[PDB]
Amino acid sequence: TVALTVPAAALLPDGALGESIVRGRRYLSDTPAQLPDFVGNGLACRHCHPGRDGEVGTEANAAPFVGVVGRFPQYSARHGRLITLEQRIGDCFERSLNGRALALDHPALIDMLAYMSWLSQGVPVGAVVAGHGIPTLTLEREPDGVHGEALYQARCLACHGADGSGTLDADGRYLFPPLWGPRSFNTGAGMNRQATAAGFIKHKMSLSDEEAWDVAGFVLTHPRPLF
Ligand code: HEC
Ligand code: HEC
Ligand SMILES: O=S([O-])[O-]
Repeated sequence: TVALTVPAAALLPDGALGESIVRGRRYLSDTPAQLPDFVGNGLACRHCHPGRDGEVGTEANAAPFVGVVGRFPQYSARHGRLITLEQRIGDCFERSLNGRALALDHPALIDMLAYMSWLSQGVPVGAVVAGHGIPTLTLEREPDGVHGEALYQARCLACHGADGSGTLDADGRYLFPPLWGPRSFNTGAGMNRQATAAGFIKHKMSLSDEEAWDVAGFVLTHPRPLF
């Protein structure tokens, strides 16, 4: 593997590419507001792909975009064939954002690609970046949603809400995003999978493996949009 490095925003190039990258960052950070025709819920890409200092997709073990462009095209079992990064992003819009895929030459899609390529600068094509993806967490027992509920009330509720509906900021963006219900990810999303949610929760928080497993279980007992 190669190390995860975040390029310096002050070294962004003048011109069309620099401008595109800046637009791309905003599409990823503010998706429902910027692309209402394509987003069906309250989630922005950054809600599962966080980054510090205004960037998106720069956190190890929270599916960073650093180095993602050199890993496509790649096989998808879902599609039964090779897919491009453009297509992967489309699946995210359809599942995680409960919406509609952007046309494969849509300027907003190309701006997102430009941003991801910027984050990937210096990464050799084919190389795997340390911290890529969301590492699954699987336990050898059923998740205990009763324990999970207690854990949720103690550790999660103050941000994500008694009803999982999250907390809106002053401008109507989710400060704390919804975990279930009609504004959350739909059943087709990767986050709807127990081991992926447990893994995400484990790495993005102070929780033991058993606690992340049980609280993920509790979260995923709830309704959400059907895909
Ligand atoms: C949580 C509900 C998510 C939201 C909202 C978005 N994404 Fe996502 N993404 C998510 C998971 C759990 C994964 C799998 C991680 C893994 O281990 O493979 C992904 C993956 C991607 C990828 C592929 C990453 C890789 O191959 O390394 C891309 C390019 C991606 N996601 C893009 C993306 C965009 C652009 C989003 C806003 C439209 C977006 N995702 C939202 C979980 C979630
Ligand atoms: C405020 C201090 C929070 C507490 C406590 C918890 N979460 Fe959270 N979560 C929070 C934010 C701001 C975000 C967006 C990503 C980011 O880090 O910037 C999240 C994201 C999630 C997600 C993915 C997004 C979604 O489904 O909407 C999940 C699945 C999630 N959080 C679960 C979760 C659980 C189970 C918690 C208790 C262990 C928990 N979070 C605490 C803010 C906060
Ligand atoms: O592509 S994910 O949202 O399943």
